[PDB]
Amino acid sequence: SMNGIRWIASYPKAGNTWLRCMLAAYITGKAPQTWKDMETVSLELEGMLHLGDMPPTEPTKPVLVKTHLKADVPVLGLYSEATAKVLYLVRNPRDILLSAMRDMESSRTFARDFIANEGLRGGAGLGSWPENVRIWTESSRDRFPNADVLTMRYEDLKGDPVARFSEIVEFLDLGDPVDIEDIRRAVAACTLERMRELEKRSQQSLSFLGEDIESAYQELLHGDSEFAHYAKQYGYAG
Amino acid sequence: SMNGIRWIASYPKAGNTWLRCMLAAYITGKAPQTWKDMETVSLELEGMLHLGDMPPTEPTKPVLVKTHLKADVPVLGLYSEATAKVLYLVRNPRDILLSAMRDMESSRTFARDFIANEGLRGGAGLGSWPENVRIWTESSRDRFPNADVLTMRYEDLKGDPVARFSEIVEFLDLGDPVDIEDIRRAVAACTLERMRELEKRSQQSLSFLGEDIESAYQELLHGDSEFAHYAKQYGYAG
Repeated sequence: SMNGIRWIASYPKAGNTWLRCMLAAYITGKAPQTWKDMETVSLELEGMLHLGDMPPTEPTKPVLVKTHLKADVPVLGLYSEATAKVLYLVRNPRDILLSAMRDMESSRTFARDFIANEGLRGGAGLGSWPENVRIWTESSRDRFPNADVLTMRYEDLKGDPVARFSEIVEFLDLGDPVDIEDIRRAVAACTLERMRELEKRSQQSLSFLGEDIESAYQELLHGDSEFAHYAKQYGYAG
Repeated sequence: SMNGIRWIASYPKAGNTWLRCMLAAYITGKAPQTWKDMETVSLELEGMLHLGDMPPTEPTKPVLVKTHLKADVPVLGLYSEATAKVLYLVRNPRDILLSAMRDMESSRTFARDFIANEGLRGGAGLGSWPENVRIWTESSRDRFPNADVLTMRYEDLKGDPVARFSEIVEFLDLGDPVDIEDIRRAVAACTLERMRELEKRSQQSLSFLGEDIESAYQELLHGDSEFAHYAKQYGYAG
């Protein structure tokens, strides 16, 4: 559709933020200097809800909302009809794990938790990694019957940002035709250093944790679990 | 009404929890041992929303929900028709301030913040103290046109728990007639020590901060501010 909700959905640390920076820069025309800047272009569902706020259930315009919640949580139900687009980002779960921790004893325990849970524990509306990936990539067209769905790997976005981001922008159908030079500008606006300034201005293998831990991950990764199923599917496992 | 939402609303630390313990014990028949126990009897709106969950917009039974959000936040709007009762607890703002901090430099700054904000900063859907008190005690019958409203001081509940809590239980209209002996049991189930075990098992004047700070509070308290208006109204000021 043209009017309606665009979900930028993903498991935490799956590239969501970086994308929100690029979307902010592409649309506003200027590179975000703080997080507030990004809020101009896209909302955080969890943030809104934290304040008893929520996105428009009947939107007169395109609306970009980020969330990490599973698509089946009761709140998302409210937007069954109003949702026009679903963008889902996937990232290598290992990279999510490492990312989340950022004191060996402290980390290992965390790492252990992650492996035992196949993800993060917010909590239950977040689901495990495979849970979140499955629901969004497979059940979205059910939960949002007016929506087009697009799934992308963080890694792929990262390897060809101009190509992939233009695809994303095009998919989102924001009303104007995509201009590639804007795309490049937007990619450049959210460089690693830039993302670093954002953090600042707003304030491998698992071997180091121990081979015992790498081992445990590898078992999960190649085992018979749902986690192992979706990892393999997105080229994160053998 | 009989079916529908019962809000247990208040500013944070205004007695809400203690009441939820008594309600849990009155209803289940046993003293809560953890917080999960209380969730049996009453829900936390913020908690649910945190998980993308939410209370029933069309409830087939009486439903007790706690919240600290202002009654006018967009999310509460969803329950305009379904709300049957509003219980609002008020507490002495000074006691809320002290309560919230629980390292002089650390506290003073906090205290200062509080005074400058007339309350807490979650954030904006929480509103300042006077904001929260005003909206709930005055605008409730507007926002929930099928609801009866009852406001009570934490202090009064504390001074005559059996009398006040029976009033509360009666007001809530949970379906069964109030039995006083149950009331006493429920009060006894949530003694100070008991409340202490709950914390554990689940894991004055502002002079000490400095006379400069007490002074600042006193100015707020007797000044011309909304804060000062509602304080005076509930007997917390001169």
